[PDB]
Order: sequence, then C-alpha cells, then structure tokens
Amino acid sequence: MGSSHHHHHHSSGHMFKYEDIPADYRDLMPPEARDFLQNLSDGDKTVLKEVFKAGPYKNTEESIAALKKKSPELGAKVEKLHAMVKSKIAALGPEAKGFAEKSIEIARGIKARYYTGNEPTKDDLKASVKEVLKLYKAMSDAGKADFGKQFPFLAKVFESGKAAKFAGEN
Repeated sequence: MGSSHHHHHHSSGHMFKYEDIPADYRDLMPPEARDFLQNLSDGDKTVLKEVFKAGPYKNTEESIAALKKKSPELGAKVEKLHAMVKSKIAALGPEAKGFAEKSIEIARGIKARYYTGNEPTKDDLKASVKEVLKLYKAMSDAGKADFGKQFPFLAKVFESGKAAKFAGEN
C-alpha cells in the first residue's frame, strides 16, 4: 500500500521544451538567443531552475557564475551568448540601452519562468511584449532607430508591427 498505488512522476517529469513555446513569440526573440534553446537539452535545463529559484541576482553574471558552478560548460554557453548581447548593448545609446536591458529582461523572464516550471499562459506573453512596446513606442525616434543597429532583428518586428499584433498594439 502507499503512493505506489497512485500516479507516478510529479517532480521529475515536467521539463521545459523550447518547441512548446508559442512560436509567434519565438519569432519575437533574437536568433542568437534561440540557438541556445535550440541546442540546450533536458539535462542542462534541469539545472537552470536551481539557479533561478535560489537567486537572488542583481545581474545576470551572478546567474552565469551560479551556472558555472552547477554546470561549468553551461555557464560558458550562456556566458558567450550574453556577452555578445552585452557587446551590442555596449554599442547602444543610453535610451536604447535602457530599453534593451529591460525589454530583454521581460523576454528572458518568460523563458526563465519556462525553466522554473512556471510555464506562462498565452496571455502572459502578451504582457511581456506589451511593455516592450510601451517602452519602445515612447523612445525618441533616433533612439528607436539606434536600437535597430545593435538589435536589428527586434527593431524589425517592432517597426513592422509584428510584435504589435502580439501585444494588442501596446
């Protein structure tokens, strides 16, 4: 008698799959930030949530550090990825930089709560891009265009309104 006569698996079955994310929204994220969850598999995904649910991190480098401790290579995998991103945001002006290191915080948070097991509903993602538009619409034109140099892929979908049709137009 016992739980053996009940369902099996409860805390070892749920696993984030990048293929299960609303593809409309995966279109709204940079290809570089996709390559990672293209290549990243179950075993490593498992440890992301350990870093996330522990925290807290005033910066992503703390998470990179935590990842280097828990999964050495994985920390390097996220490092190189985030480093490139930083290199571009480094080339970004104050206005667009403020948007970058805040909109990505939203976008990353979505696929970060995918890691944790707190999978967002379809309407949660709307909220995500909604604020990036709330910010991006409010930026000065020159700053909006300058964001298109450091992150052309995102500027693309923002100008075309692809993200707009996702948020419900800001």
